[PDB]
Amino acid sequence: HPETLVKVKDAEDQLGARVGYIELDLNSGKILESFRPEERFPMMSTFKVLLCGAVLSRIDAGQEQLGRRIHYSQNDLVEYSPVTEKHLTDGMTVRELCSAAITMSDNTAANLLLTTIGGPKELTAFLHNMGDHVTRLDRWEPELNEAIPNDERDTTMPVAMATTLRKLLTGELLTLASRQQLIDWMEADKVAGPLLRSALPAGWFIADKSGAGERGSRGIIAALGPDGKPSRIVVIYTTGSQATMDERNRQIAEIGASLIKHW
Repeated sequence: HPETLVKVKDAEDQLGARVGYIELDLNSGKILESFRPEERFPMMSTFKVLLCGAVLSRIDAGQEQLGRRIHYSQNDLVEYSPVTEKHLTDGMTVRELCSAAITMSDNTAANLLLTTIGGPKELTAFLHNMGDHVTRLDRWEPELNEAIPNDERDTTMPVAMATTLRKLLTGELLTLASRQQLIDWMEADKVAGPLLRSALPAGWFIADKSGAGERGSRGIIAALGPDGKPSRIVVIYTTGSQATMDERNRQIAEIGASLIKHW
């Protein structure tokens, strides 16, 4: 609805920075509304959904197992690792590391899963093969959150990320048991409370993943809908603001409120 675009322009005024937005129909793939849809923004932790999408494809092909245990040491720990730092003695399984990376945004869990698939270059190759020639991962955690002006490393576009998430959740690429496992991890997200979930009505469904980084970067990807089922995808990114985290969280929640009011 054009009234949601009045609110997106007002968030750019308030934050003094660019905002990229798209609303996509899940069944047909039709673009319902957009603002800067083909400009590049840093992905930050929203890449962790794509990483566990690639791990599940290897599991379907018989090349990896959910129950395999990974051992690591204190030398591997980087900043913001709330789950992995509590399990140094006995390690964690592939299932437990994808749960930590998506529901808690754990940074060491994502670096350990990147090593098992062959690094940034192999995730970008997996994306290219399913038709996404735009999204690219180049570095490991925490450097991928730098957000240097005009740099193309570790970036996506709103329309590229939205059509890749539709394919991962409804297409023939993963088996039905694996698509549902990825949806279950996103539904159990624990760290995105002040963003779209604060505007959601009773009875509605949401599965999502947030991200934050340097130079005011903040973003969210989501599948949501009435009566307990998903029916649209929403992607929102911003970078360059000098405002506080609470001021960035509030403008994303108010774009969410408009979108719901005009559904």
